[PDB]
Amino acid sequence: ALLEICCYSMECALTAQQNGADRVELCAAPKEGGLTPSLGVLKSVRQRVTIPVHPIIRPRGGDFCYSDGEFAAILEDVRTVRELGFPGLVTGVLDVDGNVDMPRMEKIMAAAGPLAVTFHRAFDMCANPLYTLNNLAELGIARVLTSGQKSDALQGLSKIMELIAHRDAPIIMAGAGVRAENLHHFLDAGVLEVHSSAGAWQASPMRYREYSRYIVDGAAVAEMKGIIERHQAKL
Amino acid sequence: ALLEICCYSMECALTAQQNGADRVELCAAPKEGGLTPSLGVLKSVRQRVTIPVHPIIRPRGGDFCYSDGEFAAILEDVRTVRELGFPGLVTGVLDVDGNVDMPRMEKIMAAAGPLAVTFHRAFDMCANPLYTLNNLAELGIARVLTSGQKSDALQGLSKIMELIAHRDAPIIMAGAGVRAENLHHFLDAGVLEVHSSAGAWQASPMRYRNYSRYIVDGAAVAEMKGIIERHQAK
Repeated sequence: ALLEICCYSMECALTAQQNGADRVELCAAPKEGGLTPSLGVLKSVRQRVTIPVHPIIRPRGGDFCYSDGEFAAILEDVRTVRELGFPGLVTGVLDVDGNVDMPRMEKIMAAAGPLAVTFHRAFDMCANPLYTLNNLAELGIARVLTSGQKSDALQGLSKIMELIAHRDAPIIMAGAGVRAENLHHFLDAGVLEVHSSAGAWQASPMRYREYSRYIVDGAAVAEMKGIIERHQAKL
Repeated sequence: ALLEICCYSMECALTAQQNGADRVELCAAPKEGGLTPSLGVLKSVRQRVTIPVHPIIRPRGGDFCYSDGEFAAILEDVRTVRELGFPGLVTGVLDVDGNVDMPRMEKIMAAAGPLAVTFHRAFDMCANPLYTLNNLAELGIARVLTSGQKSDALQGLSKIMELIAHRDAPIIMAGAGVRAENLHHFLDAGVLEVHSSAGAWQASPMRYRNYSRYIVDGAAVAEMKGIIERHQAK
């Protein structure tokens, strides 16, 4: 299985790379669940990270029913990420009823060109999982990040397995709560790609008193990669 | 006094403008306290908003003691905002002892060029307010956003009035808790500029499920502008 690490900085992305990560999902604002990184961060990652990096395109937290103004920015960000040379990107747009907004997604796919597009956890808030998978396949989505529509991927494992079994659908990447302690569950289930934040808290260096920084734990990345390699060796 | 409204989207910035805002501080991620907006949002604003807009340059929430990696991004963001034609920007970097990081701020000023740089609430985390004002003046900082080093600007208004008396310092802009109900207090105090995030969390329009978006209150912006005008009129 491929190991994707969610990173909130260039340094974290580099740490993930040096510890075995196969891919990185690049975001900003962990308290928002991941927002589009600024151009400064995007350019920095393009110059410092060599493994595949897929930036998230999300202007704000909350739902995925974007206004025309927000969507205009999303389209520009897609074009920009493509122009900068990223191999893929992560995004997702839904209508008020939880259906994938096809017109909006088609516009995103057009702007993305040849990039490998990941439809993110908006999938976990959508109605009709199988029908949605079919629509995502129609759009040409490369993979879908999902927790099986549950609080965490492990709880939604049965769902995830149903998604993988579903014919004519993009790659299913398990995400949300995935860590070394439960990774084997997904590997045995046949999950081809896993997403983890390998999160850890870093104390603030401030002496005069700002809070802890959310960062990637290199040891955790290496540990998960070892688990995948050993599992890949047995079967 | 000049009215600056903190907006978290292009549409909110336009709403602020249409209701009398003199300037907009453009941010993303309200839950993080305001982070750098993506290029798409930046370009959108330059295309639609005419009043002065100062984007915030802040890679993450929390403290202002950025890593070398984060700082590299910050400088590129400063160059980007300058190249896009914004008239100013908002940022701030501190050391571990609560002092302005002069060596790094100097690099920011260099990259900023002619843009009017606002030092944000990192100011309220500094050990010595007066010495910090001197440092900001030394850097060429245009203005500083402060709550008088208190939970809210009203609580720190006596301190703000003291700071305003200090010559050769950046413009003092009161911020944190500023609203129509208490604006008259800052105006009477003689504050030259006020910063308000006049808005609220609007519920998501989603009708399906297996407080979602922070929007500006255009009516509040209009009300505050009226208060400012009437205060100056008679």
